[PDB]
Amino acid sequence: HMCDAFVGTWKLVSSENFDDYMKEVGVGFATRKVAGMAKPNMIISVNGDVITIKSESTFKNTEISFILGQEFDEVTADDRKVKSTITLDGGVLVHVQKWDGKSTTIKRKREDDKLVVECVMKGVTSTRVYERA
Ligand SMILES: Oc1c(SC(F)(F)F)cc(SC(F)(F)F)c2cccnc12
Repeated sequence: HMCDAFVGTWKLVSSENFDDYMKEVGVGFATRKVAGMAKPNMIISVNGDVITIKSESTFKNTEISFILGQEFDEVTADDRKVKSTITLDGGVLVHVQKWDGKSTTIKRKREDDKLVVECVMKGVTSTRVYERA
C-alpha cells in the first residue's frame, strides 16, 4: 500500500519554469521547444514491490519500472542515459538521476487532489502539476 495515493492516471495541468530546468539539464533548443509543448499523461501502478511510471505524450512515450532503493538504467525523454534511484522519503517519491558527473532530482508528492512534480537541477526548479485524468 506504499504508494496507494500515487496510483492512477494523471494529466498535466500546469508547468512553471520547465524551459529553464531543461536548459540547466543540457537539453537542446529543438527538444526544449517540442518537449515544453507536451501535455503528458503520467500513469502510475504498483504490482508487489515493483512500481511502474509511464509518461505518455505527443512528444514521447516512456516507461520505468523499479523497486524502491534499487538503482536502474533509464533513458530519459531527452535521450540522456542515466542511472536512477527512487526512494520514498516521508511520503514523497524522490528520484535521483546521475549521468556524466551531473545529478538532478525529481520529487513527486500528493497535495490535495493533485500530484505535484518538482524537478531540480542545481539552483533551478520546475514545478509540474497533474490532476486525475
Ligand atoms: O514531463 C517531463 C517531460 S515532457 C514529456 F513528458 F512529454 F516527455 C520531459 C522530461 S525530460 C527533460 F526535462 F529533460 F525534458 C521530464 C523529466 C522529469 C519530469 N518530467 C519530465
